[PDB]
Amino acid sequence: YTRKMWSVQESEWLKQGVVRYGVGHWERIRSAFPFAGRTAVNLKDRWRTMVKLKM
DNA sequence: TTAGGGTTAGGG
DNA sequence: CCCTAACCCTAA
Repeated sequence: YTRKMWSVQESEWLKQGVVRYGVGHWERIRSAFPFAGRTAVNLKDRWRTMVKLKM
């Protein structure tokens, strides 16, 4: 498997998920948007990465 | 099922 | 290259 960078839209979905359902509600956020090929753990890790990059 | 530490691969 | 974002491991 070849790792896949996060698109701007995927990151934006995740940000709106945190707004709508709260940090740590990763499985609810995943089901609220058409994430294709991202697990709830993937979202948790991406959020950590976005926090560090200030997004 | 998520939090947090650890791992690795691919792009800057 | 080699650093770091995208991954993995696992307690609770």
